[PDB]
Parts: sequence; C-alpha cells; structure tokens
Amino acid sequence: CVKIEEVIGAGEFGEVCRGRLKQPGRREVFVAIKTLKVGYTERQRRDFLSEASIMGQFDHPNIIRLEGVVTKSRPVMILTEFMENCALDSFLRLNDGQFTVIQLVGMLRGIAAGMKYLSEMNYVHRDLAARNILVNSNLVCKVSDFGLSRFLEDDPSDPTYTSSLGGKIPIRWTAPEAIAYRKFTSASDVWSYGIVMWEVMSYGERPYWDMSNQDVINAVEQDYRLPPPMDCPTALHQLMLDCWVRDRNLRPKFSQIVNTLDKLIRNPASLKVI
Ligand SMILES: *CC(=O)Nc1ccc2c(Nc3ccccc3)ncnc2c1
Repeated sequence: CVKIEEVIGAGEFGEVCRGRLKQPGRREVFVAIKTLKVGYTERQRRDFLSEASIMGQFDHPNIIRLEGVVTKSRPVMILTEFMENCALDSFLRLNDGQFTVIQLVGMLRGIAAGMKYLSEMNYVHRDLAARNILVNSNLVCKVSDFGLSRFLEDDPSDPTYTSSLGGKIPIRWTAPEAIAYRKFTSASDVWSYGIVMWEVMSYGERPYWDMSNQDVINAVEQDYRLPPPMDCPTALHQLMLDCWVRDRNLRPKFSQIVNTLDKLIRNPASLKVI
C-alpha cells in the first residue's frame, strides 16, 4: 500500500517523509508520511495518534486531508495528501511578485473558508500563520498543523515562539488578549488571519520587522498596526484593520471575511484602489 520515497524533514514524534499510496481500486498518488520514533514512550504513542484523531475529524477542501493511519505494524504512520508547493511563507518568499491580486485574494478566500469550517465546530487553532498553511500544485491553500518541527527563523533573539505554561505562543501572530490572559477563541484566530493576510500581500515579509517581541506587544497596546504592504489594495488593508480591532467583539467572523473576499472577487475593479 505505502512506500517511502524521500525524508523531507523531522517532526516532534519522529520523521516526516514524501512517499506513494496505492489505494485498492484508485490511482497512485503522492503522500506525506509521519513516522513514530524507535523507542517511544506510552505518552508519546497516545499524543502522536491523538493528533491524527483531531485531523481525522475534518473534511473540507481548504483543510489538510488525512488519508489513513497505520496502527497494525510498528513503527506506526500518519498518511496525508502531498502539498507540492510546501509551506505558504517560503513559497511566497521564492515567488515574489509572480501572482496577480486576484490569485492572492483567491489564496486568502480558501484559508478563510477553511477557518470558517473550524470555527463552526468550535475549534480554535491557536497557531494560524503562513508557516502552517500548505500549498498544492493548483495553488489551493490548506490550513495545517502537527507538521514539520523546523520552520523559518529570521532572528533567534526574537523567536517565533515564546514558552508559556499552557503552551508555546507566537507573539507576532497572537491577539493581545490571548497573550495577556490566554483568551484563545475564534476571535483571536481572526487576529491571526489578519496577520496571514499581511504575509500574503507582502510575499512573506516578517510581521513587524526589526521590532522585538516585547516591542510588538507594547506597540499593539499603544494602537500601532502594521502598514499596508507595497501596492496592496486599500480594501484588503481595511479588512486586516477589522481583524486587528482591540475590542474582540467587533472583529469580523470567518463567514463575514469569506463574504467580503467574495464581494471583492465579484467587483475586481474595487481592488485597483491602493
Ligand atoms: C517542501 C516541503 O517541505 N513540503 C512539505 C512539507 C510538509 C508537508 C505536510 N505536512 C504534514 C502535516 C500534517 C501531518 C503530516 C504531514 N503535508 C503535506 N505535504 C507537505 C509538503
């Protein structure tokens, strides 16, 4: 059924590799295979498999699909569909200025559609960032998690994640109430989405640049907000500003985000105003 082709990276419970899957009756496809490390503990086997149960609960075109889970043979495997263009952040950094605005709004509409599905089921992601968005050959963007351990680290002195009692926290992507009081809701994912919008419109620039993680929290509290990226339509920036309102009750819902993006797609002339 499954054959590993090449080790593409490492995960927190073992290795992550590219391979092939032969379904009985269906055509052979390229898949991503997660393996459990040799000499694993009772907790590690439970934690690795529980992450498959979370992913296995979702069926949507903009959410990474779980093909199957191997449990009979040791080491155990998690099998998901292959995403040829890899992580959205690196993909945009390599393809700088190569897409029209319509194509970028299309990428954003998919992420928003995927996040709307998650919000319906009262699922809070807690780590929505372009680094956790996977892209396929048809440029379809999918909300991911529990993937590669490695990620882009622009400056280890202002790391992407800061350790917290409950969990790791990505300062630049997290809502100020989430940072301050661990108030993680679908409204704090909306703040993260706004950050993702800015990542997509800037072709993978670092949110807040040179500013330290502490300077970000302070600037945000003093009502600073990221400026519009170069040649970004005003409507999109205004949408990012709605996502970044301090009052979390005024931020749009993911269904409202989808509707605004569909409205901009229906009237493409509106996207000329910069
Ligand atoms: C270029 C590159 O590294 N491409 C990748 C990386 C990761 C990945 C994954 N990750 C994943 C997420 C959750 C569970 C298991 C694996 N899936 C699909 N394609 C890729 C491509």
